[PDB]
Amino acid sequence: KIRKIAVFIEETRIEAGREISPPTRKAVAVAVIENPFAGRYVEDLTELMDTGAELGALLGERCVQALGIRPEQAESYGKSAMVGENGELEHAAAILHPKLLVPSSKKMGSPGQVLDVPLGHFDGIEVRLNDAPRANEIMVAVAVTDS
Repeated sequence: KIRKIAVFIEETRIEAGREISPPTRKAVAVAVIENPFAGRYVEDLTELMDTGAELGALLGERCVQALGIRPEQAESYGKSAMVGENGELEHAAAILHPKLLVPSSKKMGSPGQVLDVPLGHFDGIEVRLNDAPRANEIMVAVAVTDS
């Protein structure tokens, strides 16, 4: 149930007043999905763990494709999830449970709020989408840095 996928890349060529050559780069891939447990009180979150496994792989691959690198060339990784208002924080936990240690963060939010994705070699990258996550959604992110 993926409504939107978004990929953000950032290249830094000058930092602390110093020319960074080659530029250092960060990428983050984000998916907006329907939370099957929105509006509900459930204990068995298997369905979100299985969905998270596939998303991590999908978003991790989008990151490396965006940076045009092989996965072994990545310096840092991280992942986060923001649950919409009719979900629970445990839903974000579940979605982040499977392995892609890699830092992760979970938050509750609303459309347009910024999610900070940690980067463990914490540093980080901010992501947002103007219209996500809606109350019945989850916004999941995977980030990778290069160089």
